[PDB]
Amino acid sequence: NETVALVVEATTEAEAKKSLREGGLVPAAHEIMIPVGNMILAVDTQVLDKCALALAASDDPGRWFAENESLIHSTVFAPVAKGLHRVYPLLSVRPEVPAGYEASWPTQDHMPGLHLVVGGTGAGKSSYLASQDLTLVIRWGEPAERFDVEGATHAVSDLNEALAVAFVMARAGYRPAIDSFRNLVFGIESISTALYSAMTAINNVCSRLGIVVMVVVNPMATEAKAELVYNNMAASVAGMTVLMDGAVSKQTVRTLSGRTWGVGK
Amino acid sequence: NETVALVVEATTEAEAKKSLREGGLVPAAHEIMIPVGNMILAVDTQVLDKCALALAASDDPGRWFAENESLIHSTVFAPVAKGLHRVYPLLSVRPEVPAGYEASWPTQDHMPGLHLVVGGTGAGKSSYLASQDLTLVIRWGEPAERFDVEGATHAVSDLNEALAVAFVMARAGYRPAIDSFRNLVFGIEGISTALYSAMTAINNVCSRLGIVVMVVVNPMATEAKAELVYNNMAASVAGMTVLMDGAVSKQTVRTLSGRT
Amino acid sequence: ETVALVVEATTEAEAKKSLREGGLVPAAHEIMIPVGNMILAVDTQVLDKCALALAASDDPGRWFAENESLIHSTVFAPVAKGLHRVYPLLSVRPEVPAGYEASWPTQDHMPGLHLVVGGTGAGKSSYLASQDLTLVIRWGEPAERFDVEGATHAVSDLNEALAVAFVMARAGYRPAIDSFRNLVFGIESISTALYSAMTAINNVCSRLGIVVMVVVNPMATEAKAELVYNNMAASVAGMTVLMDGAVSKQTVRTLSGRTWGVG
Amino acid sequence: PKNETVALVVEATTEAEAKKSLREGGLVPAAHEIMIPVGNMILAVDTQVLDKCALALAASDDPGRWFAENESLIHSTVFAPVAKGLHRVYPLLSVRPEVPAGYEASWPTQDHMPGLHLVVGGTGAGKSSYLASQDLTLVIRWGEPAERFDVEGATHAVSDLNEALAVAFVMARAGYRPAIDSFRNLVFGIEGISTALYSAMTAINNVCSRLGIVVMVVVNPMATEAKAELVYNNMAASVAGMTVLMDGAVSKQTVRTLS
Amino acid sequence: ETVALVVEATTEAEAKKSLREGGLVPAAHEIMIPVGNMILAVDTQVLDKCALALAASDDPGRWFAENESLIHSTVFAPVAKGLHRVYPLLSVRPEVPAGYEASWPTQDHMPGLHLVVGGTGAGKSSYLASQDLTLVIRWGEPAERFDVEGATHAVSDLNEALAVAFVMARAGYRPAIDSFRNLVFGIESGISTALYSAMTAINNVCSRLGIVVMVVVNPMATEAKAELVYNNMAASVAGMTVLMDGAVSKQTVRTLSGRTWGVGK
Amino acid sequence: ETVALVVEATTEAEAKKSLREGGLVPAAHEIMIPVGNMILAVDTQVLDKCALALAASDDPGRWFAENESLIHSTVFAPVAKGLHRVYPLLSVRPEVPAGYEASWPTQDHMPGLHLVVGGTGAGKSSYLASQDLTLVIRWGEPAERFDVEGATHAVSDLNEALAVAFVMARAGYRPAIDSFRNLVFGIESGISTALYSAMTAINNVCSRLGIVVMVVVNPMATEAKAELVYNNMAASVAGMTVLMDGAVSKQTVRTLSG
Repeated sequence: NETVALVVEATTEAEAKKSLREGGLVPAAHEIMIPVGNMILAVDTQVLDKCALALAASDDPGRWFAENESLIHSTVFAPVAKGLHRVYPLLSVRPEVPAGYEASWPTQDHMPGLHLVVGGTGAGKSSYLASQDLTLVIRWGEPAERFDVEGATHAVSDLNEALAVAFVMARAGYRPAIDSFRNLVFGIESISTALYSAMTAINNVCSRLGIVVMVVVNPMATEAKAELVYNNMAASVAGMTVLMDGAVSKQTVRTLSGRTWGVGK
Repeated sequence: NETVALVVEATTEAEAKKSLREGGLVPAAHEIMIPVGNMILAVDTQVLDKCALALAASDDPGRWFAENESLIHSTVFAPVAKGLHRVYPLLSVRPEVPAGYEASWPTQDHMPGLHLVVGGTGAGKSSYLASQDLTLVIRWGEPAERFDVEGATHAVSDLNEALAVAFVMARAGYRPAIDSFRNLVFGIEGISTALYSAMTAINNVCSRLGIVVMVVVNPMATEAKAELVYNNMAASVAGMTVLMDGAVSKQTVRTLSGRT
Repeated sequence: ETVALVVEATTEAEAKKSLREGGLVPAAHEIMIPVGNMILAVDTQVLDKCALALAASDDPGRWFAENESLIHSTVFAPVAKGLHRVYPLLSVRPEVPAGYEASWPTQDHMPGLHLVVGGTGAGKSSYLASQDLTLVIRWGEPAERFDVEGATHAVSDLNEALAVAFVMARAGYRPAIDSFRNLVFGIESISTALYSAMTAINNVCSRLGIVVMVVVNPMATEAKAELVYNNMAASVAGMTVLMDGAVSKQTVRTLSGRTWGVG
Repeated sequence: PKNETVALVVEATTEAEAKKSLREGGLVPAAHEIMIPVGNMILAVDTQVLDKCALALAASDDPGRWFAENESLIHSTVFAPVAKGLHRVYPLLSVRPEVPAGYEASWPTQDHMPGLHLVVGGTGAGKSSYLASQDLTLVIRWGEPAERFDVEGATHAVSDLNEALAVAFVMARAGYRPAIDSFRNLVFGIEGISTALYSAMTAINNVCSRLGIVVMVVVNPMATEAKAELVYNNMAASVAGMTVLMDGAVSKQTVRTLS
Repeated sequence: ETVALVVEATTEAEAKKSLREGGLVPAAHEIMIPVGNMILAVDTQVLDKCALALAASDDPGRWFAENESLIHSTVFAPVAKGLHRVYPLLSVRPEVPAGYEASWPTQDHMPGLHLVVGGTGAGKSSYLASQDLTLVIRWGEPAERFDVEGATHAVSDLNEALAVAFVMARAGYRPAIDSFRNLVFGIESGISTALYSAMTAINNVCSRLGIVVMVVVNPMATEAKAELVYNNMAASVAGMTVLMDGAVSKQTVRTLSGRTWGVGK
Repeated sequence: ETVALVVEATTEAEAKKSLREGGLVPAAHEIMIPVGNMILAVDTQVLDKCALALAASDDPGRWFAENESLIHSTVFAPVAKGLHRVYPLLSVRPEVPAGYEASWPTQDHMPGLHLVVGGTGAGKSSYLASQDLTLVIRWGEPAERFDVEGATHAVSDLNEALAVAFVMARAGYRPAIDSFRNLVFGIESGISTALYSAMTAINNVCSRLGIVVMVVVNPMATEAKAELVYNNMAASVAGMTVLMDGAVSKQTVRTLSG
């Protein structure tokens, strides 16, 4: 099979042992669960590898995503079965790196995971992305602007599509950025500590996949409370770059050999 | 004759695959989902264009409007299926612009989206609207005034109707405004962040439709935080005009040659 | 024709019926009133039957006690659960009947609510006595001498209170509600849901072309008191503020413009 | 039998069943049923059972013995209807402010409106002490730790709000003088104090008003002693009479009268 | 005669059965105990049966271990869901059995709870060693030396902590419970007022049973709010002892004849 | 045997079955573990089968690698929904098995948790490297160099973290969990008292099993409230080591000598 169950979930033990795609409660070997707030998502790494080969084969990345909505919705989806929260208590994603992983981008020996580009409104976050040699920017949760008609972009509607597009692109060897996680900052309630654990979750999926995804985050903190929040975000992900008035004031990165620190301002 | 499912929703995988209109969980090509707070509405762009074309092509567009209010209103509805929050997590609306879009109103090269007219009580908002040469003010969630009885006005009850009339009018080439988003401010909960993403969602529906809709918003903000609210609201929408004691005190707009 | 109380629509055919019958679609003579997380409905045809029957008798007070079953049919709470989803952020549309005229509470007073506001001891009873009311509808306040002696009708819930005021005002009589205390206490997180609830009730009055005077003690701090009063004023046709027995402030939306009285 | 028991679990699922009494599992009160909203709860008093009890007590040769023998019947005066749509059907429910014809009173003060008479104050203010002066028939003891008095006084101990209201209503209709010590579980159980406490007391006050009785009730609102005056004013704004105690003396008495 | 665990009344005839059988009406020998948003029940008929068996046993500690089943039948949580509606604002009624006498914990001590109160390190558990207790019931505390060498009985939940105390006291023994830490932590609403009503409820069951149960309680109050919290606690129970630096700094007890007070440093 | 995932007890006869089978009554070898509003269960028979196979194995290393799935199944979450009601305010019995003795982490250390506590940067992972551990179990932390090179086992949820720690320690090895970060974040209400009772619960399971498990906890407290928090945590567990600026600033331990 290749479709995702949307409304029929397991009611018997036999059904409960099937894959998340088929409405059961047990991930198949190629399914990875991604907890985000009170939601649970799943990535199917077989469909992901099939999409990554197809993408790298085509003569247009932007055009490929627009005409393959259906495989994108098989790549990352929200399992229908309701007992997942109970069966996997305090679920995270396990910190694990594929063998032979290498990276020169965003920085040398960058651990796979998330690289956050953070700062208040107007810090220069989008001007920062435009100098990182992205293949395209995945646009999510932000009001349409000039860049959306002129730049190398692909617009998405929900977190499944944002993650899926970033995953397929990076597995095909391209460089994605997501602009932005605004809806995750606003959507996760009761700043919430669940935001930090969602970021570790999404980080460690990129880590298991051997990729780095650049992600813009405006955390909506006070000056007073900006330092707290930035230290907690840093402790949650592979890399974080703080922007202030166009320039990097602070950077922290986990690498394959240790850690690197950046102080500007 | 194929109406909107109000109570029966998909129980099987095969029903789950149908359109939101029919009670499934998968948008049809012409359905756009609109997340507002914890609500999910849907615009049917085929019903939308049907209505907008009948309006823009009429010899008497005012009469066609009057005779088809119910049809116009059915353009936006609330899907019945319950798992939509799960299937489309942290839903927003795609930021994209139709090919060949151009605009002169409310300013030159205005990005499609919302244009917010903001301010506190008495700042002169209704006086600013009378100067924008609008076709129609859609009146929602405000107490009946003299305007509601003798102005170029159309009164609605809920958000479905308010967006529907704004969408149809603007697609038919007219200039609509909504007075006001009062019930979003009060109904969604120094103010609720869900208000900002609701405005981005509605902004991007307009952006996808290549239209501009002008909307009145009283954020009901203390004078301290009022500057920070207005900045958060500007970062959510295409354009915003602040009023302070009868005068335009600020205007920021994103355009097709760069955000002024 | 009776109001459905437990059986609601479970099929699309049933859902097309009126609110009275358990459906999700208002008949032409049904108007929905959103109040907090509640949705009520007024049946304008039952309202008009009641308003004619009440104008026939000589005793407005006695008619209401002997017809509890008709007013519970005038304003009721629909049983169907999906109304919140189907009518998102519901309000009531601001519209006016053709040929509406009013000399009371003020000249050309827009139809809607007239709020009489003030804290405890602010002069409320005195002010209603000066407005030549048919009778005061009493709701959610402790019984006092006035309930024994004065021209009153005592109700229990918000349906009854709106029903009685509606039938009275359409029958030409002149009602006041004392008070919206349970609406101030029952709608909270005071909640901005209180302001939209009064806009809703206000525009129901304007669609029926009536004015209903209503006592409200929003009961907030002096500091935040004037901010609350302005928000209430922005929600309704008219508002009168009492303090120390005297009218401190009045705002009225009129058939021409806006009236600002300040004492 | 079948005329006197309350639906505990089965509620109306048809329109014919919904039209029956609250006792029977329906959603429309009988002529003799008064709904009492307390917080998010809805109780009901059956005035017909209440008057059975009050008359048999007031007319008995030995009212003490009749009480002792009919406690379970007395307690069944107030109950909690089983039907779920009541909150929807009766939005923002209160109780009708209304006084029977020919009501007169001398206690607790001359011409005291029917309703609640609150005895309020902080921990140790002398509240239970002040009851000994009001020359009472019975103190109904609810939600308080057992003490001497619960062994040697004119007391009736109860477990829940139904029983407490039931005994106070029956006693006061029989012409006696009851007091509830106390509404502590009202204050705790209803979420500086909740406005729902104020509307609860108005509701219970207006039941007493409709029955032409006065019931004396002890209430410690647990207020900070900065905000206490504001609280005491809101409580007095909700009931017929209020008496505050500080350090063992009456420091304020406000009472609504038939004049 | 066993405890219904999952099947509750669905007919009126079933609803009139006892709490044990899944009904909504206590038998004559059943007392409901409301605790927070929970409702427990003691079966005084099974209680008396156990107190006779325990009294005729050599080893109290060893008897309790071999009788988990009789204990779970002595205090339990009824399965029927409508109890909160049927019994609004439920408490336990204050009444005292005929012919009740007490010399312990003090002379003429009212039946009820005797609270041993303090902050961390106050000497609470050392005070217990001087009250000359049959056995300490250990609940919700990390295991320590005393659990290996001491006269203890370890339990897991509030039912068995109350049951074991009830059976011991009714058989003439002296129970202390160390501690009510999980009430303080478990009961929500500077501490929750529902804690005070829970203590009154448990107090008055003890009262109705004609027993005294000693209970260690750390209310976790800021030193600001300590005298207020202690005063609310004192007003909720028969007796309370406050410890500071190993010594009794405050005491209050309701007796059969009046009130007693103690003041230390 | 296999664990009931979706079908729970509907009759009194089913309700009396084990937690594994969808019932509401623990078997003799099932210990319930309340953690926040969750209730887990450890099956000590599966636990001891796994521990024995590890401890008896010629190459314990490859037995672990080949049997991860089964080890993880040592701890599960019962499907029966009435557990909270039936076991009000659930904790774990404070008991110690007979003949328990311990040389590590300190001499005569009570069985239970040994918390390694501090703020970000305090030096905790470096203190783990000095404790002579068999395995660091990595849970809820972003992937690091350590997760590529070190003596490490990565897990996804609290069931797996507890199961690997229980099985390793029962087999005679020294496990540590890095870290309880998702307990701190996930059990909410300067922090929820529920975190403290969760640690006592897990602590007493370790006590009943006669083991010590070392756990890293960053409670994310303000500098002011820090000492108060650290005091509350030490009151909840067997042992606690506080780290500041790379060094051990405090260590309290409950002992058999006591």
